[PDB]
Amino acid sequence: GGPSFPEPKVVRSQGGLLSLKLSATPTPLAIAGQRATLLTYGGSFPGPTLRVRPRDTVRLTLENRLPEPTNLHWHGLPISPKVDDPFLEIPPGESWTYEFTVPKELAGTFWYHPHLHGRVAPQLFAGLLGALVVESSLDAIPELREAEEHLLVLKDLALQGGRPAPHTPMDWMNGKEGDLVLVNGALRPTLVAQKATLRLRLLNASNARYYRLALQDHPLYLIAADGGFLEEPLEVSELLLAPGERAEVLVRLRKEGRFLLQALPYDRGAMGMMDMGGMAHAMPQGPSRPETLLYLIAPKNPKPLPLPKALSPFPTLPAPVVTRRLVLTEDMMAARFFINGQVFDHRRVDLKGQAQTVEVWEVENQGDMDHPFHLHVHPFQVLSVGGRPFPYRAWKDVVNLKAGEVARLLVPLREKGRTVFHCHIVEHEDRGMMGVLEVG
Ligand SMILES: [Cu+2]
Ligand SMILES: [Cu+2]
Repeated sequence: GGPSFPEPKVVRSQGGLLSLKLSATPTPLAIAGQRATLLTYGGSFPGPTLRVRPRDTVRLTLENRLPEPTNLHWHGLPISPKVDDPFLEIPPGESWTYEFTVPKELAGTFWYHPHLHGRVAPQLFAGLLGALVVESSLDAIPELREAEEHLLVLKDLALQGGRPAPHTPMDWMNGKEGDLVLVNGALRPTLVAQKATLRLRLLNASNARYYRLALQDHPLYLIAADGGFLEEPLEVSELLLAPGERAEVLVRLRKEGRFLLQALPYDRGAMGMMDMGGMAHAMPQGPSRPETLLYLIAPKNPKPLPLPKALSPFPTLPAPVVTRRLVLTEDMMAARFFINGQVFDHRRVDLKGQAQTVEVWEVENQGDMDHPFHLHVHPFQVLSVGGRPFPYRAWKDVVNLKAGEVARLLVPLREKGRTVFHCHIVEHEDRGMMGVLEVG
């Protein structure tokens, strides 16, 4: 219908159930004017979008048709770590059925991807990822109902010989970024808007690339973070999305025209090669070059909707019972990454907490790179970074830490069981930067 825009196929719950068999398989596909064989869920890159409502039952059978073992992480879903099991291994040729109920208060954009320790970064870079959208009753208010909605999966790629490029020694240190900077698997698509207000769900599913998002001539109005709505729209001139983060923004198209959505230059502290360089700064890579992500064409004679005056009030959380300190460190040349001086050991429990309590977590980046900290299973509220207040109230599950920054997080502990926390530059996770939390 009308102009086409590349976007993943959507699978929706029906009568309160989303039952779906999803195969993880090598798949030859068309991509950026060539043919490449990626690893995909459901024969597509990105994988299919699962769309559900609160209280729905999800029954996803993952069919491993890969040459190596794999599993799934249900990124951002506050469900049982016995379902969202970071230690599970599904051998090649076997299947596993994940069954869970969507929590009643949940809303926003989530995603799924591999979490088999040691193999995350190659598997995710090869194409294995998809989005999960939880609908909200709030989507029925006129200021959002009549917006034109789209998912934008931000995911870069690099190809060599018609397959995902191999990880190099520098990739294990810096995280791998690709030369093909894609939106929904397409190179610089064009979105011909048919409404003047857009609602864009944004997902950074890249291994390591950061997207400093800016739309030409337009602010963004942030209405949702990783794990739920803000309390009211927040206008920003630009929006930094670290790996694993999601956001939902409203765009209000004022004038006709063609506007670029760009990822503006951002320096995440990646390191370059040789120790010599010209004479200035020798071996930091420096800021990313700007990238055009997509072209946005405004409709004829645009008149946008008013912004909603309110969204979702954020629950007051109880007083915390424990303070934890988690210090991130790195040894760049060995490409090894630590939390409180240790690398991940799946046989080691690093933190022991109580169900139905709130903790404060102080996460300190004592490295020189940005590290985006992710905690499975338990969404958190960011109170402050660097001793200054966070700009909004919303559930998050990834918080970006620049070099030297300390984040203070309010972490309500929900489901019992053993789960993990890790950097979501997934190369760093594979090379050490993960620990184990047990709730009882
Ligand atoms: Cu994730
Ligand atoms: Cu990291």
